[PDB]
Formats: sequence, C-alpha cells, structure tokens
Amino acid sequence: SEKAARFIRFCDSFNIPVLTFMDVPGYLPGVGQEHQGIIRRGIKLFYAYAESTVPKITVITRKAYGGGYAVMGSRQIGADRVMAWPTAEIAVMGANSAVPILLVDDYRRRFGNPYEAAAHGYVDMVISPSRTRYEVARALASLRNKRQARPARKHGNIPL
Amino acid sequence: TSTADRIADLAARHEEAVVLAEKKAADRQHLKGKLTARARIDLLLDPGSFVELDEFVRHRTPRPYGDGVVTGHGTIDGRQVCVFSHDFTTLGGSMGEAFGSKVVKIYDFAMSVGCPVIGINDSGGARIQEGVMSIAYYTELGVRNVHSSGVIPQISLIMGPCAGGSVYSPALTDFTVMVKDISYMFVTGPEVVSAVMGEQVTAEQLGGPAVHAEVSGNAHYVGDDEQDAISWVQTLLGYLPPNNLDPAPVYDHDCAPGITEADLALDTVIPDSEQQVYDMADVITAVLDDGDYLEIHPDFARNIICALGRVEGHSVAVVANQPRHLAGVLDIDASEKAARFIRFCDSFNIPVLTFMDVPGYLPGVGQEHQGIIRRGIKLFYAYAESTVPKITVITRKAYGGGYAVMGSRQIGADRVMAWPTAEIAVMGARRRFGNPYEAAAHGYVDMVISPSRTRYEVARALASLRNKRQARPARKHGNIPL
Amino acid sequence: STADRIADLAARHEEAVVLAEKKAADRQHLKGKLTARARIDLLLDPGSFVELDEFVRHRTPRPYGDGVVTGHGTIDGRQVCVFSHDFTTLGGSMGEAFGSKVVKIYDFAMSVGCPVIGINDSGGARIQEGVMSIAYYTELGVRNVHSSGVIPQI
Ligand SMILES: CCCCCC(=O)SCCNC(=O)CCNC(=O)[C@H](O)C(C)(C)COP(=O)(O)OP(=O)(O)OC[C@H]1O[C@@H](n2cnc3c(N)ncnc32)[C@H](O)[C@@H]1OP(=O)(O)O
Repeated sequence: SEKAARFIRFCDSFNIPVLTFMDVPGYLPGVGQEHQGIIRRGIKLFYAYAESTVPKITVITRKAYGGGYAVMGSRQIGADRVMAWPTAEIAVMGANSAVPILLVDDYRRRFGNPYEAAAHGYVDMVISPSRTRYEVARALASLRNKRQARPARKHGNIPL
Repeated sequence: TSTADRIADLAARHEEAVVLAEKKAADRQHLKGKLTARARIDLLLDPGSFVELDEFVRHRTPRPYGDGVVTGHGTIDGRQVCVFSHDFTTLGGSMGEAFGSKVVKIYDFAMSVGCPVIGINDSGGARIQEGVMSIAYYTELGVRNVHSSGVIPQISLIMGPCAGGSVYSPALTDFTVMVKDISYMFVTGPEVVSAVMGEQVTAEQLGGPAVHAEVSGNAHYVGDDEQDAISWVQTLLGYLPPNNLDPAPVYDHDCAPGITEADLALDTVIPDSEQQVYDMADVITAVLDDGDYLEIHPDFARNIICALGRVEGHSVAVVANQPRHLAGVLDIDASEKAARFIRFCDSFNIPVLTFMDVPGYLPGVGQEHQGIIRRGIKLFYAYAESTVPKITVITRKAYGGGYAVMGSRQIGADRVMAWPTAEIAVMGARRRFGNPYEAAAHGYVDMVISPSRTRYEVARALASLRNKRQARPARKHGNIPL
Repeated sequence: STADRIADLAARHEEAVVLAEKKAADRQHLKGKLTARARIDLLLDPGSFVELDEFVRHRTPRPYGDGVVTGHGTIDGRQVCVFSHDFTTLGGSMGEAFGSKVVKIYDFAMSVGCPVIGINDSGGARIQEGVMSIAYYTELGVRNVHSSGVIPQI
C-alpha cells in the first residue's frame, strides 16, 4: 500500500495517467498487520486514488474482492474507464468467508463473474483479454483533455 | 383517505420508526452492554437540536425504516454539526444501498455548508447480500472523506465491533475515538482470520481498544464508557473551527498580565543534573490558560505530547518532547503522531507551539529497518510545509537532527526562544557549547529568556502573528513520504 | 546549575542592554544625540517593546547585537516593527550579523503586514567584511522594494 500510494500521488502530481491491472483478494488481515497499523496505513492507497485527478484506466483480470476492489481504481473511487475480462470475480468477499454467515457456496457464484457488476454499470466493458491493448490505447487517447476540480484547501490530511 | 387519517397514519409510521424500532434495538444491544444509535445521538447533541433526515428510507426488495443507520444534523455547544449513527441490530450494521444513500447525503450536506461530521460506528462494514453495490457506496463515502480532508473536521466514534469499510472510513477521518470493552477495529474479525490465515486470536488481542490505543496508533483516545468518549469529542470540537475558512472559537480568559508563582516555578523546573529528567507537562500547564489541555494520542508514543489548549482564549496546538519517557527522543511512532497532528492543525489554521527537549533519535535495528528515514521525515515535512504561526520554546536538550525537526527557525518557525538550560549543538558530550549562545550569536534563536517569562513571550508572539500570511507552492499536492 | 545559568543570563543581559546603553549615552550625548534604545522608547508605547537577536554577534571586539537594536512593539495600540542603529558600537556599520538582524524584522513585518520604522545613525559599511556588507545592503534594498506599496515604510 505505501509503495503504490506514493507512486500514485507522484504520478498524479506530474500528470501521468495511471493504468491499473487488478486481481486482488483484499487487504491482508491478522495480528501482524493490525498491530502494525494496516487499517490506517493500507488506506493510504485509497486516499491516493481518490485524491488523484489524472486519467485512470482499470483492467480487472481476475479477483476483485472487498477493499481490494474498492481501492484498486474502481469506478466509484474515480476511475474513468473500467473494463473487465470474463475471468473477473467481483464480490464483497470470497465464497469461503461470506457463506459461514447463513455447501450453499457455489450458489455464491452469483458473484464468480463480472456480469452483476456490469449490470449496475460499475464496469464499463466486459472484453476478451486480447482486446485489452486496443481498449486501453483508445481509452487513454480519449482522456488526454480530462480536467477535474480539486478541493479548496491548503492541503488534505492523509493518514500518516 | 382523509386528511386526518393521513396525519394519524404518519404518526403511526413515526412511532414504529422511532419508538418500536428503538425498543427492539435497545433489547438486542442490551445483550452487549451498548447504547442504541439514537441514544448515542441524543447523548452527543444539544438537547432538542437534532433534525433527523431520511427517517422513512427503506431498502428496495423485513425492510425496516432507515436500513440500519440514523442520520441528521444538530448542534454541539451551539454550533452546527452533522451526524450519522450505525444500528448494529439491523444486519450487523452493514451498509446497503439505502444505508449508504443516507450517509452519502449527510456528508454532502456537511460539505455543502462546511460543518463538522461526527460518524458513530457500530458495523460489520459492507453488506454481503448486496454484492458490488455495498462496496460501491462505502467507496463513495470514503471519497467524501478524502475530499473533506482538511476542509471540514471529521471525527469517528467507534462504539462496537467494526470491520472492513467500517474501519476504513474512520481511518480517513481526523480523529478516531474508541470505548472500553465494547469496541474493536480489524480488517476482518477473528473467525475469518482463523478460517483464512488461520490464526487463533481473541477479538481484544486482534483489535481491542488497547491494541489500537497503544500499539498500532489507530485510536487517538479510548473512553472509559460511551459517555466519556462522547464527552471527549464534544470537548475536542470546542477547540476547532467549523471548516478551514471560518475562525476557531475565542473564549474569554483570566490570564495574568504580570508574573505569577506558576511562571516563576519554571525557573526551577529543569533539574541541575543532566541525567535527571522532568515532566514537560509541568511546563505546558504553566503556559496554557487554566493549565488545561486535551491530549491527543495520550497512551501512544508517550515520549511526545500532542495537545490542544488555549492562550488568551485562542486555540493553540502543542507539540512537546516528554523527557519522562524514552528520554524524550524521537522514534518512528512519535514522529508520525506529531506529524499528522501538525498537518491537521495547519489545515485548520491552529497555530503550533512547540516545547523542545530532544536528545536525538532512538537508535537501533528496529527503528532503522522499520523505516525511520522515510517515516520520521514526515515530521520534517509537516513542519516545513505548514504556514500557521509557529512558536518554539527550547527548554533543554536540542541536538542535531532532533533540533532541526522540532520547529527550529530554519524549518520555518516564526519565533524561537531558548531557556539558559537549552543546549543547541550538533551533538553532546567542553560545555562552553552546553548553552544556547552560539545559536543566539547566529540569530538561529530570537530570544534567550528566563524560563519564567515564557508565558508572557508566547502570549505576545501569538498575538503578534495573528495576521500572518505565507505563500504556498503551486501544485496539485505535494509528495510527502508514506 | 540551573540557577547559575539563569544568573549568567541576567549578567549578559546587563552587559548587552544596560551597560552598553550607559557607554552609548555617554558618547552620543557628547554629540547632542540620543541612543538607539532611548529613541525606541520615545517611539514605542511604554512596555510594548519585544527585542530580537539581543545576543547576536559577528563571526570573526564582538559586542552583543552587532550595532543595531531590532524588535517589534506598538504605536498607539497598533503593531509596528523597528530597527535602530547604535552608532557607538562598531560605528553602527553594516555587517553580516547586523544585516541579518534587520532582514529578520523586515521579513517579520512583511509576514504579518505591519509598518516598519527604521532609525538610521550609521558610519556606513564595515570595510573588514568586504563585499558581504554590500551583499546585505542589497538584501535590505530588495526587501524595501518588495514591501513597496504593501506595508508602510518610514
Ligand atoms: C473508506 C474506504 C471504504 C472502502 C470500502 C470497502 O472496501 S469495504 C470492504 C469490504 N468488506 C467488508 O467490509 C467486510 C468486513 N466484515 C466482515 O468480515 C464480517 O462481517 C465480520 C468480521 C464483521 C464478521 O461479523 P459476525 O457476523 O461474525 O459477527 P456477528 O455474529 O455478531 O454479526 C451478527 C449479525 O450481523 C450479520 N453480519 C455481520 N456482518 C455482516 C456483513 N458485513 N454483511 C452482512 N451481514 C453481516 C451477521 O450475518 C449476523 O446476522 P444474523 O444475526 O441475522 O445471523
């Protein structure tokens, strides 16, 4: 998170578009990461994406769960174009952790695909992987004149 | 049908939304020793000031009113604030689309008029039943935290088990306040940790108030009970402006125009012996009105102090090295605790008052491999970027990089005064260098004063600097190390 | 000893502010002139003067303050910045320490937006310091120019 966060804020400061290739199970839980502050330090990546105003294209190759999906250049966090491969899995959780809240599991493959997210317009395209380059290139071309306003402030108060 | 029928029908829906639902939720949260969402709002807000919004919102597809959250605005000590409060009894407090809509609306209002947002959390995070949609709304909320950052004060009360987005949004707000025994914070709960990683940990070991108040740093304060937490938040708001444009409150004061006994005591507070320590709070209290201050992160990085007080009725931010813990050295934790504090205060135009007694940085493999260079430099960045008035009082040790960082003149402090016990040098030990007079010769300190004049000089410096204005770099934002 | 260190500060304070004022009055009254401090007390409201860089010294006699009294105070309740040359000490000549002290209070006045009164009484440039004395004259001039029409200058 800290590696990618400062990378993104840097690129946003010098107007380099950010292209995200996403396949994320989520944030890493467990006592090691909590006592070291994963809650506020992993969220630095969220701040970085939402703060940025450069064009942002996202390709979802496979896993897209929970906070990982939110942070990794989702549409709601400010991505201009979100395209998904058919192998994309967009859900709040994996089926192994969501269903011990009722093998009524592979009916949780309601979510094992991108088509619910596509139904709500949370992804813009469901493409064959071979068209990725094509679709990235034109998306980047379409976004070069993007302009976005920024909050009126001395500076924000990013978690430290 | 009739007009009277429709008005009686509205009264009936309102009894079900506010009375019946509340009694049901009180019964189920009694199982856990907790108050209800509405009870918490009534403890927080001025009596009779609460205006509830979206009372009759329901999920689309049992569809209770509110979908598990109570939103609205009110006043705290006469000034307007916006509030939302999770209902853990409805689906574990998880956010669905109706839930998220209510929160998104209340945040949009607070951004629109520029008042603080108090979020009262008691939630499992994102509602699994709604899939992508719940994640979408929590992201909208987090985006609004980010666009609010440094624009309106944001305060989170953690008052139950909290996971996922229910800890992610608080982390983006300015202050997180937990409550003893009843609250927790983790990415995901202990049973998911067991099924996935799989470690066998108790909730208190994984993310209890003590873990976050003393180890991770995620909690700025832990209240003994809910009302203690809520009372802390009310006191905190009493120091802060509503937004980053309008001024902080000014209270009247009983400060003494001459020199008192408490001022004279500062002349004897520093021990004669260098390996004897003292309590920096004994210095802090002699300067601040009524000797009072609200301390941020009191149980975390106790080798530095961060507090808000008042000088002549004006809000003042205090950063001070505490010699009673780890000799008052700087480590990673003290650096990041004071760094974020200073940046918050600079965002909201609170002047920073620094008491320096710093022998240097904590040495060791633990510090160096855990990133003391890029994490400790955050305090340097915080000071150098700030434009608020900065006054620094140097009481004793002031060596090397520690001297540089703690609000020296060169890093941008507007006023630096030194006590005769101050030792400003590259390193210690020949004690013709054990004083502030080489620094005073170069002008690096502006004044060498008897300690008892501290309160008098600080008060006059702050007043001299109320109209300070300083230009900022032309940029979208900086690139502070993370 | 802490009490010793405070006592020592009291001693140096009196060689910088009190005794130097006696010697400076003795030599300037001979010429029908007041001293830098007495002029500051005539200018500012009683008890409002806050003196800065009292113990500044030049680098290479190294008197405290290097020949200029600087600080801020009030005139009829409103804030002003002030500097006052001490013609007795080192001729009131422009050195690097001297110029630093005046630059500091000019930066302060530009920072907080208050007028600056400068009381001039000077034999010119400290020649031993060479081009540095020029460098600091120029620095002050530039601050006069960036202040021009922004804060009043007397
Ligand atoms: C600011 C940045 C925002 C970013 C946005 C994001 O990325 S959001 C990240 C995405 N993922 C998350 O937020 C999920 C994190 N939450 C979790 O992992 C889990 O919910 C948990 C750790 C709280 C486990 O809670 P438990 O159910 O074991 O606790 P408990 O048994 O007391 O809960 C009682 C009731 O609440 C239900 N419940 C609890 N959490 C729920 C949830 N998240 N969604 C739906 N239902 C939930 C349970 O079904 C149960 O219902 P019944 O009593 O009726 O049986």
